Amino acid sequence: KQYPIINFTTAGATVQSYTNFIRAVRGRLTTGADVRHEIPVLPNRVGLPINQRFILVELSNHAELSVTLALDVTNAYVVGYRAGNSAYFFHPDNQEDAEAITHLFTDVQNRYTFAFGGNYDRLEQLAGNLRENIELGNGPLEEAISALYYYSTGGTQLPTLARSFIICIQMISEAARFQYIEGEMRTRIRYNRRSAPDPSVITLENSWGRLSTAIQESNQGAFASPIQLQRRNGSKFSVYDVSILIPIIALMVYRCAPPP
Ligand SMILES: Cc1cc(C)c(-c2ccc(C(=O)O)s2)c(C)c1
Repeated sequence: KQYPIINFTTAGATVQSYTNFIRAVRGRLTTGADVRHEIPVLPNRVGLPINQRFILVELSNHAELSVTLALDVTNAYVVGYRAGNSAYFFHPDNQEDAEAITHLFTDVQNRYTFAFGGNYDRLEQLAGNLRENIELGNGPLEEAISALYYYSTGGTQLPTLARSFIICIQMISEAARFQYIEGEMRTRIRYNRRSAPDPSVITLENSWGRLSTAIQESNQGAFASPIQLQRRNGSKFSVYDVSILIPIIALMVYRCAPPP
């Protein structure tokens, strides 16, 4: 089965090539049909044809190594990847997702399913480091592509693999979900400055599902409960309404149908 493929290379990467990549990814994740308070909602998992379930991100680096990440269109999240003759999948949450991933990389010679899921809690434990201690940028991405590629012949240990997934997920999935995080990566690429995400980034990533719920359930734009987020300096602030999120969040996971 063929899914839509978006290419990115770290080789001669610019602010514009990274931006064109992330815009292409958002374009393929959304039908455009569902928009709540100006923010697009990803397709509902329920009833979604398998032929429309995934998109593929092909990543190449200066070493001319390529890996293809599979993203689930329902949550923009990485479900697995291919490196040459091997494909690797996170442990699916449920039997429906276990069945869904049998449709990815169907021609690959070797298929592997990890015992662990792709959630940050587990990936941080395998990496031996939190996201706040893992640098992001074109350099970390170049390194993550090599690490993912060389897992296929065991040239990569599990902690380095896990760190590589944390880099890829943030620079692709989280950048697609948030204009703010795309902006943080664009600043790194423009000025050639690798750095770990600050608390403003980590708390947005943490809150994505909760912000998606809060916006979609909202009393015509206003939240039932205040979501707590962090400033760059790590101080906590409360978000009561959708207006402050429209500049920040690009995509939401489907929670419920639009209100009456
Ligand atoms: C929803 C939302 C709204 C705003 C204003 C932000 C910040 C943008 C710059 C910040 C800083 O300089 O500390 S904080 C975030 C991270 C999320």
